[PDB]
Amino acid sequence: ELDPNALITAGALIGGGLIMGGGAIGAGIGDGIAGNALISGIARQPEAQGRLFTPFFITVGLVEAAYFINLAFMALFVFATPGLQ
Amino acid sequence: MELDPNALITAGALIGGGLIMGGGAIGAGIGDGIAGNALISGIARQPEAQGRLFTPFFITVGLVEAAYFINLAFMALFVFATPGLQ
Amino acid sequence: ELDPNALITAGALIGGGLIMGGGAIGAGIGDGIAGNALISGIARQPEAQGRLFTPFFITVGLVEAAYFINLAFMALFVFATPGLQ
Amino acid sequence: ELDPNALITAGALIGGGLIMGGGAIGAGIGDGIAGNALISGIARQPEAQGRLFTPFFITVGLVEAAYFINLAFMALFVFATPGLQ
Amino acid sequence: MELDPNALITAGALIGGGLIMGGGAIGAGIGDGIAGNALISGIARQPEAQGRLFTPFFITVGLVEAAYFINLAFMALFVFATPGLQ
Amino acid sequence: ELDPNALITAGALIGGGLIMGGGAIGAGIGDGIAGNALISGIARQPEAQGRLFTPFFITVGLVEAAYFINLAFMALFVFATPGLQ
Amino acid sequence: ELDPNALITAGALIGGGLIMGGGAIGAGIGDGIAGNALISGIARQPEAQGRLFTPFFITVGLVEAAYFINLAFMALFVFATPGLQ
Amino acid sequence: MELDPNALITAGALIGGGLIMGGGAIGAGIGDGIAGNALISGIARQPEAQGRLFTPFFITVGLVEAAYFINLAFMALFVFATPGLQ
Amino acid sequence: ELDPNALITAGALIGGGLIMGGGAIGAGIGDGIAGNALISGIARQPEAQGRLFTPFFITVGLVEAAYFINLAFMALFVFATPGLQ
Ligand SMILES: CCCCCCCCO[C@@H]1O[C@H](CO)[C@@H](O)[C@H](O)[C@H]1O
Ligand SMILES: CCCCCCCCO[C@@H]1O[C@H](CO)[C@@H](O)[C@H](O)[C@H]1O
Ligand SMILES: CCCCCCCCO[C@@H]1O[C@H](CO)[C@@H](O)[C@H](O)[C@H]1O
Ligand SMILES: CCCCCCCCO[C@@H]1O[C@H](CO)[C@@H](O)[C@H](O)[C@H]1O
Ligand SMILES: CCCCCCCCO[C@@H]1O[C@H](CO)[C@@H](O)[C@H](O)[C@H]1O
Ligand SMILES: CCCCCCCCO[C@@H]1O[C@H](CO)[C@@H](O)[C@H](O)[C@H]1O
Ligand SMILES: CCCCCCCCO[C@@H]1O[C@H](CO)[C@@H](O)[C@H](O)[C@H]1O
Ligand SMILES: CCCCCCCCO[C@@H]1O[C@H](CO)[C@@H](O)[C@H](O)[C@H]1O
Ligand SMILES: CCCCCCCCO[C@@H]1O[C@H](CO)[C@@H](O)[C@H](O)[C@H]1O
Repeated sequence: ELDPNALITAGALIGGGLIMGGGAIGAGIGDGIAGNALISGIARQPEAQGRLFTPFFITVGLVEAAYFINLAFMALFVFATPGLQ
Repeated sequence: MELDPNALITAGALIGGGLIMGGGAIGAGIGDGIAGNALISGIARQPEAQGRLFTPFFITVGLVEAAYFINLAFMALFVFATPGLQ
Repeated sequence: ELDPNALITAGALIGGGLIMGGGAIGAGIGDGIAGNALISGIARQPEAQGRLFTPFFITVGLVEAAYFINLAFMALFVFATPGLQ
Repeated sequence: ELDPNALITAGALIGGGLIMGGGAIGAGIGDGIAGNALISGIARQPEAQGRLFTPFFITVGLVEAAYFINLAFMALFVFATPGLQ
Repeated sequence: MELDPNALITAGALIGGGLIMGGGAIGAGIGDGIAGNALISGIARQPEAQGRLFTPFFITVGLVEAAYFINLAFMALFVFATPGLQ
Repeated sequence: ELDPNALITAGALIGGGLIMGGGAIGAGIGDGIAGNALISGIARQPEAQGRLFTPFFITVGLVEAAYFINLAFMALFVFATPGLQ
Repeated sequence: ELDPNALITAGALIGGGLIMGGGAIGAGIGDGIAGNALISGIARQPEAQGRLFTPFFITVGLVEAAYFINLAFMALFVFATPGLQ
Repeated sequence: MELDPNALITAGALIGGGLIMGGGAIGAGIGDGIAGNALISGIARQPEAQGRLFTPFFITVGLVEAAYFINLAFMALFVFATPGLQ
Repeated sequence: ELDPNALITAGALIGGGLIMGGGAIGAGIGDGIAGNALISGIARQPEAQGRLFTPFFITVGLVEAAYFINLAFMALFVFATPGLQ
């Protein structure tokens, strides 16, 4: 006993998992790489501490936009599954 | 037990759409973090730069985001207008 | 012999595993990259220790947010599976 | 109830998604890494802007060639599926 | 031909547990190698550091290993106490 | 209704997608990393601009060889599928 | 003709493959990155050759611990499969 | 509906061969790009080197390519002589 | 029509492919990263060639150990499949 939505919903959960698994790879590594520059810049140029946070937050904003746009589509896949029967 | 052809096709479409956007976010998050790493370091080294660094930064981010959003458009095709649906 | 929730739960477990596998890739590598800058920065200048831990912990907080938001959605997938019949 | 093209088209969509997911990982990260050198190079020496955009655009052209050759084969897989019955 | 519901659920649990630990080791191996890269370089540059480098090194490795072992705990949940088993 | 080649062909398209998805990850990131050195070298040593292109094209040639050998095997998988029935 | 353990065992081999495939990605890249620092440190500071091996082996030990703990769980999955019927 | 055992085995072989070569090209493309990055930078810094840099470059590329071609040989085994075919 | 070993062998081949795909990612990238330090080190100081090959070959030995231990378990999976019926 199966029904079509069992297979569609399984596909939706696997697809949603790929969306969020990739989002976290991009966000964790992209934010780490941005922070690496912030930390090194402050070590090299202490007086710049305050001004380095502006390009840092621009960068984190871009990185997090990918994470949260992915999250929104994961939510679509698993709560409003396109093609559900 | 009941399946139909579109149950399998739609499951494949969702998995494929998920691969498209999972890979898009890996490329966008890491590419934008690497571009921003250089912006931050460049401003730390040459604070007077700033102005001349944001043009190359925006060109780089534009290229990275183009991959993200072209992928997003094809994810949308896969899941809202699946090619090969029966 | 199968039933619809057997296939849905299998998809939920694979999807939850993708979510946490990607979370740990982003957290382990992003935290390592942040820490690389902290360690290098302190090596270059021992008196900067305090001032470097602040951007380090901001970076780690961002990286860990990805990890734990993913963990929450893994828990949703496997304990309150969206689409279970 | 299934037919052979249902399984073939499912495989084509998964395969097309792998092609484009890998294309974007290579394009986003390769373009980011190229741009990192462009930005750093201009920071070090503002008068080098023109001369650095030339190798940058050569690099981006190579990276984008991978992306768009992959995109063409994704289109082959999902619109003119090889092996469709 | 005989399957039962738990055959499918347990196969999904094992694949999911494998993803959890495969990703955990990718993050732990590369994160710990990157942390150690800085420890090694820092000692090459400032051999008298040593002492002051091991505290940031251990904090970094502790964070990386926390991801590895939290993942391991959920792999164990997935395969020894599978949620949703019938 | 299925037939054996439906499953074989689905496998071939997924395998071909893995081959090209991995090829583009390797090519986009490898070419970006090669170009990063080209751009930085020209920034550091402008007079070397012309001579840096020789090791650059050797490197890109190696990277692209992996991409195109993969492409050839993807073509084999999906147009001349080994094991087709 | 299938039986439940055929599907469980297939899942166990795929899960074991993911465990060891991820372990080798982490170990090969983590050890390479550790060795990069060892080689560069010796190039920069020849007299330090002997003392750099201590932090190097600490680092490799951590990296290999992930590899071999993964190996042990792969062995569990494929030789003492949890949930086997 | 008709399947036979080799349809499933051959589908697994093709997916497995694809993983082998997808991973081979990831390792070869990025490893060769990283090796070449050092060759290019080394020649930028020490143009008179050149000669002494190509031996370590070729040893490194030889190691990277060995992984690529050993993988290729096993992909060929998987898909042209599948172990376990019935 | 199927039999249990058809599904087990399919899982073994996918699992063996994961093992070798991950082995080559770790070996190619880890060896490239080691070699990057060797090449840079010799560029900086040609007389250090001999002394840099020693840590290079230690690093490569570690990286290759991951590759070949994985290769051995791939061979176990596909030639002496654990759980074959
Ligand atoms: C939706 C796309 C948003 C991209 C980020 C843009 C944020 C604003 O970027 C601005 O650009 C200026 C150049 O005129 C810089 O000098 C400023 O520091 C910066 O705030
Ligand atoms: C969630 C994980 C956080 C771990 C925090 C461990 C405590 C680190 O604490 C740090 O110790 C330094 C001395 O080494 C001080 O100079 C810093 O100000 C302090 O933040
Ligand atoms: C879950 C996200 C955790 C990270 C949020 C951290 C926000 C920190 O905010 C920052 O604090 C700095 C302290 O010096 C200031 O210099 C900056 O101006 C300020 O933006
Ligand atoms: C396909 C994406 C290409 C984007 C190109 C954007 C235009 C960049 O144009 C660049 O502007 C520089 C000044 O900032 C000039 O010095 C360079 O010569 C010029 O190429
Ligand atoms: C799709 C591939 C796009 C990249 C192809 C770029 C080929 C550029 O070719 C290069 O042009 C340089 C310009 O200074 C010259 O210095 C080099 O000698 C020449 O090889
Ligand atoms: C199980 C966790 C093991 C983590 C590695 C710890 C190995 C011992 O680490 C020791 O720490 C000292 C600080 O007191 C350093 O000065 C020594 O060089 C080091 O041997
Ligand atoms: C099939 C394997 C091809 C590997 C690339 C080799 C390309 C030729 O490499 C040559 O090696 C010389 C050393 O004698 C270098 O000095 C030259 O710059 C280079 O052209
Ligand atoms: C398993 C792959 C190992 C390849 C080893 C190739 C031989 C490299 O041999 C190296 O040659 C150098 C000169 O270039 C010598 O200075 C080194 O001492 C020597 O180890
Ligand atoms: C399969 C694993 C291969 C790598 C094992 C290499 C062990 C080398 O051992 C090292 O040899 C060095 C030579 O200078 C010494 O300086 C170190 O003290 C010693 O620990």
